[PDB]
Amino acid sequence: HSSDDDLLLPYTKSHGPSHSHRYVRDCQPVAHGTVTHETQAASKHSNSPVLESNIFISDITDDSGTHRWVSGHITEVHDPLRSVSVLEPGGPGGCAHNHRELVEVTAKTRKCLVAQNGGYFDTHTGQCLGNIISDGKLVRNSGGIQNAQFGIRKDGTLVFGYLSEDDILDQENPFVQLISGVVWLLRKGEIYINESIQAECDKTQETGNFRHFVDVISARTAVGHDKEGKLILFHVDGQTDVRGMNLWQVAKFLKDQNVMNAINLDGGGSATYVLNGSLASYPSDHCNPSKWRCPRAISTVLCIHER
Amino acid sequence: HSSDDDLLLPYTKSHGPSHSHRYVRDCQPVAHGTVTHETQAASKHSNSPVLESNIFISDITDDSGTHRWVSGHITEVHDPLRSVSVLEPGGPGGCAHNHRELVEVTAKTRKCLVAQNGGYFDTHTGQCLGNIISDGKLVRNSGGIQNAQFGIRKDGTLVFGYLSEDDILDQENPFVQLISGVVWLLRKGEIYINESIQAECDKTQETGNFRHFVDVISARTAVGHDKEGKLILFHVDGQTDVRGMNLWQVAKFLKDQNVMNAINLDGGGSATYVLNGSLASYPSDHCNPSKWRCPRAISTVLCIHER
Ligand SMILES: *[C@@H]1O[C@H](CO[C@@H]2O[C@@H](C)[C@@H](O)[C@@H](O)[C@@H]2O)[C@@H](O[C@@H]2O[C@H](CO)[C@@H](O[C@@H]3O[C@H](CO[C@H]4O[C@H](CO)[C@@H](O)[C@H](O)[C@@H]4O)[C@@H](O)[C@H](O[C@H]4O[C@H](CO)[C@@H](O)[C@H](O)[C@@H]4O)[C@@H]3O)[C@H](O)[C@H]2NC(C)=O)[C@H](O)[C@H]1NC(C)=O
Ligand SMILES: *[C@@H]1O[C@H](CO)[C@@H](O)[C@H](O)[C@H]1NC(C)=O
Ligand SMILES: *[C@@H]1O[C@H](CO)[C@@H](O)[C@H](O)[C@H]1NC(C)=O
Ligand SMILES: *[C@@H]1O[C@H](CO)[C@@H](O)[C@H](O)[C@H]1NC(C)=O
Repeated sequence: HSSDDDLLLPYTKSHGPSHSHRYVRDCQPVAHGTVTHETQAASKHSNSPVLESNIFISDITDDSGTHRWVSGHITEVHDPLRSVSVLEPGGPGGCAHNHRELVEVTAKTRKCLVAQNGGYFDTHTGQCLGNIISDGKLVRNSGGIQNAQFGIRKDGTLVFGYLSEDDILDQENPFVQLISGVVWLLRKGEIYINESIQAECDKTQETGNFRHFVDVISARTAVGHDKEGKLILFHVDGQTDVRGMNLWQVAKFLKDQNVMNAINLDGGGSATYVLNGSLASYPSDHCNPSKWRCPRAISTVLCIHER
Repeated sequence: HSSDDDLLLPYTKSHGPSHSHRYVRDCQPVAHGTVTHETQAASKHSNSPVLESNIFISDITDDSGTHRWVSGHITEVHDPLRSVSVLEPGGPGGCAHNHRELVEVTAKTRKCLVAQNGGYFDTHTGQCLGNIISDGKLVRNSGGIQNAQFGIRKDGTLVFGYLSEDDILDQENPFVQLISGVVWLLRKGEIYINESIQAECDKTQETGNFRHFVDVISARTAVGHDKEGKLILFHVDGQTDVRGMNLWQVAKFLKDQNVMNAINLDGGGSATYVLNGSLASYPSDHCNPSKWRCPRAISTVLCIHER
């Protein structure tokens, strides 16, 4: 569909770090003890609408003193357990076929009110990446790859952070939704990017390219939660090294929206915001072969649907 | 609905100029003869889709040498006669009730594939402005107010330019759609703003405010056609004196898109692009009372619907 020309790649070769969850615990800062994740009971506002979606057009400043206009959406979800779903591309079984699909197409399979692009994927093979649990079904076990995680448990517990392979296979209170990103933006209402860089990039990888992935501006998406337990979906349009935000700016932006924990999902040309099946953002990838903009065929999708 | 705080008003009092169509004809350049409008047989591609919608994100330069990013939509219509409709706000009878309504609401009354804000209106009273013909019904006769016009005739003829009161009341080949804007951007593939300034503003209006309305950057919408007879719908997001384009920039942009004739419709906080009933642009008005952005309650709507 698109030319795939706005690539925002955190890893030059193999996705994710090579070291184990135990290593993440050992390098993690003393302030957090030995637990490498955060939990929050999801809100249960059964008397509210499913969601509230807001458009922002904001003036962002960076350490250079430079000002930039940015535009995007913040989406608040009032009953995450009953309305949030991780979808495979195109429908159930998509990841098994290395299928890539537009967000709007995947979104129409479940009548999503708001849908955004989800996790990372191989742009050459279409292979899905990270851990994936869709509507209680386990879709992909990364094998303990230490990337920022977001999941919902059967009892409504929201989960953010780093999870071991055994964490996601637990049957006592099983995950019903699970998706992986890259970089833990906020932990306990504080910026956590430096810690993420140490945990999600290892000695055998070039930390420079990864730090550049963190520092460069581009289109970005993120998911988090607030003090009330509502789920926060973040999206900002951009183009790598031209428009949008870097992760430091996203973290500060969300921190000033009372977001307590959030992880960064796929961005660049993948960032998409679909409103009721209709593309409602400006993607960065050029079309094949025009200079028009085209949304990218991506992998998993974050869907917010009727309860 | 919105705070209505991004106002882009061409006239300080009343609306339109006071001089007659005869006066406009006499000032027109000899290169165009004595006819003050352009015609084009609408395309009849019954074997094509209804429309094609494209997103642009373009680098615009102004006489200051400064570069700015702009984003919006170009929409091509393949059977304008059977798929394009001028709608009253909220539905038939709206203009008589000084009703204002969101584009998405008015658009859902006719299952519009693409809908944009249409003509100008009084922001205090809700009064509709200009000539208005909706689905063959005459809605409002301005009385010969000389503003840029766009209309479709019963036999498919697309009409752009300045029309006398008798022109629109003709029954030989009656207008089935008609709407009024402000400023004729392109005539015969050439920029026509200078001529429009002479025709659509006279001494009884604040000429300063009008020239500022032309020169300032803001959100803008426009409608035009190409040699193939397709209808071209233009929209660019912005905010008066901060983001977007001025009419000089809109005109050049369309001229480089093989547009042959085009007029400027309502802009600023009114500029809206609704895709299949879903808001698919970033409006400029702030919400009441948050700092989020809200679409504006407007008057007439340009609707592209099933054949
Ligand atoms: C349509 O009308 C245009 C004028 O309309 C008004 O201005 C606009 C911007 C609105 O405000 C509108 O509401 C007004 O009614 C008219 O624009 C003019 O077009 C001519 C071309 O024929 C341009 O000529 C060049 O002028 C510059 C000077 O401009 C600079 O300095 C002045 C200082 O007074 C500033 O006001 C301007 O903003 C600029 O900063 C000359 O430097 C230039 O000559 C030099 O360059 C050429 C080649 O590069 C050489 O050959 C020369 O020897 C010189 O080296 C041109 O003479 C003029 O700038 C422009 N005016 C404005 C304000 O932009 C337009 O031409 C009309 N269209 C038609 C088809 O007639
Ligand atoms: C993160 O580390 C970088 C230098 O490596 C620098 O911005 C600062 O020391 C740290 N900032 C935060 C917010 O942790
Ligand atoms: C979503 O789109 C469908 C078809 O485009 C429409 O019928 C439905 O009303 C929309 N949903 C909402 C909540 O407006
Ligand atoms: C628009 O809605 C119609 C339903 O009438 C649907 O058939 C079509 O696929 C939709 N197109 C887009 C781009 O959403």
